[PDB]
Amino acid sequence: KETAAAKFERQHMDSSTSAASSSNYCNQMMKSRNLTKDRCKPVNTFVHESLADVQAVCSQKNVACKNGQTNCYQSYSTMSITDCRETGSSKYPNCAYKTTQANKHIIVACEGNPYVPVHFDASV
Ligand SMILES: [Cl-]
Ligand SMILES: [Cl-]
Ligand SMILES: [Cl-]
Ligand code: NA
Repeated sequence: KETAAAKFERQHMDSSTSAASSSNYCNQMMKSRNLTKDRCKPVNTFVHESLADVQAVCSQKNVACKNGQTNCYQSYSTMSITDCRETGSSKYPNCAYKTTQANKHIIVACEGNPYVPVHFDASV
């Protein structure tokens, strides 16, 4: 049974690459992180920075989350991210994703001790 912090890592961290360099990145990564197992997760973002740099966002700019909670933080700097979004022709079990690489600020919700990211709110 996964902790919230571990689930964030599995769903959103890809430090091994600096950026998505292929249109098939999302297809491969959504599968290998087990996000297509029982359903196609419709949207997911991967962050290509070190785990320490992402954890550090919990000490950056405190902002409201989309749901109105106040434990969200926006990174001071932009970060390399990949947005993965199901295509209109995607349907389980043959999940298919569009890969969009960008450099944006990330907004995460933080919780716990240590205070670490548990939810990916948005990128700007
Ligand atoms: Cl897993
Ligand atoms: Cl996401
Ligand atoms: Cl402030
Ligand atoms: Na946790």
